[PDB]
Amino acid sequence: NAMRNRIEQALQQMPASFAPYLRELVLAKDFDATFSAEQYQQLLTLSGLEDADLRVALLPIAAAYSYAPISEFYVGAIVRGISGRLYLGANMEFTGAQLGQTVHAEQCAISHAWMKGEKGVADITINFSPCGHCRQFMNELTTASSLKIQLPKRAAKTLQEYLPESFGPADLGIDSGLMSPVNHGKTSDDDEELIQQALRAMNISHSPYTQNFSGVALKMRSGAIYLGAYAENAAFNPSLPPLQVALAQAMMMGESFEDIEAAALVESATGKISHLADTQATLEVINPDIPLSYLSL
Amino acid sequence: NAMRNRIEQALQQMPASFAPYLRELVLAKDFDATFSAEQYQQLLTLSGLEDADLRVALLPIAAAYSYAPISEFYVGAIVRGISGRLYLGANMEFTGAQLGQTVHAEQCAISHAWMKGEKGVADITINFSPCGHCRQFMNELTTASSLKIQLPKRAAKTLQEYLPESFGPADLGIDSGLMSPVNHGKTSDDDEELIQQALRAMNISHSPYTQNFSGVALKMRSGAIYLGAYAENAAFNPSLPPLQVALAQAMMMGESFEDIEAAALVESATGKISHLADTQATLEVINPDIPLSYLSL
Ligand SMILES: O=c1ccn([C@@H]2O[C@H](CO)[C@@H](O)[C@H]2O)c(=O)[nH]1
Ligand SMILES: O=c1ccn([C@@H]2O[C@H](CO)[C@@H](O)[C@H]2O)c(=O)[nH]1
Ligand SMILES: [Mg+2]
Ligand SMILES: [Zn+2]
Ligand SMILES: [Zn+2]
Repeated sequence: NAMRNRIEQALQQMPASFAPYLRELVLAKDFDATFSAEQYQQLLTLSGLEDADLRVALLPIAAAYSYAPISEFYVGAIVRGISGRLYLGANMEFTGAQLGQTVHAEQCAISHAWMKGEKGVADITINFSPCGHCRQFMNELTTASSLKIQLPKRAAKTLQEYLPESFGPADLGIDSGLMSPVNHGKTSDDDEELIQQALRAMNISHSPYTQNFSGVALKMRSGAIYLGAYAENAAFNPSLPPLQVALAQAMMMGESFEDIEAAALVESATGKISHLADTQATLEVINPDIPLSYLSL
Repeated sequence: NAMRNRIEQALQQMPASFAPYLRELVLAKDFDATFSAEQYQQLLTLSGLEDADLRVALLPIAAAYSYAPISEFYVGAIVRGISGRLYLGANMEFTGAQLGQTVHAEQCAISHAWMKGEKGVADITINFSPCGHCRQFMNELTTASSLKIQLPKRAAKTLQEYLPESFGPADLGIDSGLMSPVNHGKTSDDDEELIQQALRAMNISHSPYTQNFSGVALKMRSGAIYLGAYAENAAFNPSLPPLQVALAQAMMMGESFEDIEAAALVESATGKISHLADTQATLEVINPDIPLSYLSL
C-alpha cells in the first residue's frame, strides 16, 4: 500500500476506543479501502458513537488516499453501498493535463462501489460540501432520489436538497440507471489479454447519450489488473471517462501510478465520441513509457 | 441552413407586437447575438410585457444557435451584463471528442458577455433549470452572490437557492473574481500575428488554481478573428478551456466551424496544466486541416 505512510498519520489521531481495531484492518497488506457491514458493526460497538458521527470520524482514512499535486487540497469521501459495505475514495489531479481529467473524491468513492458490484448508494459522507459537478454526477445514479449526503455534525440531506429542480437523465428522455446491472454483449477474438479485460469493463459501462460503451484495463508491475468502466452523465461534462475509473480502482487498492506497465482502451466503433486522444494524453503526463493497446468494436 | 431556419422558425412564433422590430434586429447583416439596453427597452415597450417574460420569450432566438450533433437537445441562454446589454448563448457539442469539451448554453452566454467586456452578470434567463456543472461555473463570478436566475413563469432566484452550501473559490482561500478586470502584462516578440492575438486573450485570462493563463485565437477563411480566454473554475472540471471560449464567440457571430482556417494557442510556461493536447484533439475532430500555432510563454 503506497498510502500507508499518510494512513498512519490519520490513525494516529483516531480515538483510542476504536483505533486499535481500525489499525489492524487498514494497515493489513490486502486492505482494499472498504469496510464490510460486520467490520462496521464492530467499529460502532467499539466507538460508542452514533452512525453519522462514526462515518465522519473515518474520513481522514479516505483523505489519506488523495492525490492532489495541483491544489494540495485533500478530499475524502465514504460511500455506503446499498448492500451496507463502505467504500473509500479520494480526489485525483493530473499535472500537465486539462482539468476535465480531474476526479473528485465523490466520483472516486462512487466508482469504487460500482466497480465492486453495488447496485446503488445509500449514503455518502464527505470531507467538504459537494460541488455542483459532483451533485450533478450523483443525479445519474439509480439511487439519485433516495441517497443521503452527510457532512460533519450537520443534518444529513437528500440530493434534491443539495440540487433543487435538478437536470438529469429524465430531461433527455432517459431513465437514471448508473449502477443498474448491464451487459452490452460485446465480444472479440483479440488474443491480447489486457484487451479482453478492458472489454469486460466496456460491457458494464453506462453511456446512453453517446453509445460509446468503453473500458480501460491497467496492468501493474505486480501483475494485478484494474478495470475501469465509462460512467457517462446527462449533463455531459460530469461524465467520468474509463481511464479515470481504472486509475481510481488502482489507487484505492493501494497502487502507485509509477507502477502501471500497460493500459488497454476498448470502445464502441459506433460511439458518438472517443476517449482515445484523452486516454493517450493523460497516460503521457503520468508516464510517457506506458504503452496503450486499443480496440474499437 | 439549420441555424437560419431555426431563427426564422423562432421569429414566426413571436407575438406580432414586437416580431417586426425583432426581425429587423436579428436579421441585420451585422447582428452579433446581442441586444443593446436601448434596443431591448424598445422591444419591451412594443411588447407591453414585463421584463422577465420578454427575456423568456426571446430564448428561442438563442437556442437557434445551438450546435448539438450528439444530443440534438437545443439549449439557449440570455445573459444581461451589468451594462444592460443582453448576450445570447447556446450549447456546443463535439462529435468524436471527450465530453469535457462540451460547452453549456449558460457558459456560452456568460463567456460571450465576458469577452465583450462585461465585468459582471445582472441576470441569466434560461429554458430549463441549470445543471450542477453550470451552477458551479456561475459560483466563480464576481456577481455570483447578486445575479438572478430566471426561468419561465417562475420568480427570479439567486444562485444560493440553486446551489445551497456551495463549494467555490472561498474554500480554496481565494476571492471570486471571474470577469473582474485583468491584465497579466505578458509580451512576446513573436512575429506571428495570430499568436499576438491569442496573447491578447491570454492577458485577460482567469487561472488562479493552475496559473495557466492562456488564450486562443481563431482565424476564419474570411479573415475574421475570434479570441477566447481561459476561464478556470475552483471545482476544476467546470473550467472552460480557451478554445471553447473562442469557438463560442465564433458561433454567436454566426460562423461555421468548417470555415476556420487557422488556430493559435498561447499559454504559460509555469502552468500546472496544459491545453495543447486537448486543443489539437478538438480542432482535429472539427477539421484535421486546421493548423495550430503554439507558444508556451
Ligand atoms: O466536492 C468536491 C470539490 C472538490 N474536490 C477536489 O478538490 C480539488 C479542487 O476543486 C480538486 O482536486 C477536486 O477534485 C472534490 O474532490 N470534491
Ligand atoms: O443546464 C444545462 C444542461 C445541459 N446543457 C446542454 O444540454 C446537452 C445535454 O446535457 C449538452 O450539450 C449540454 O451542454 C446546457 O446547455 N445547460
Ligand atoms: Mg467581490
Ligand atoms: Zn465535486
Ligand atoms: Zn449545465
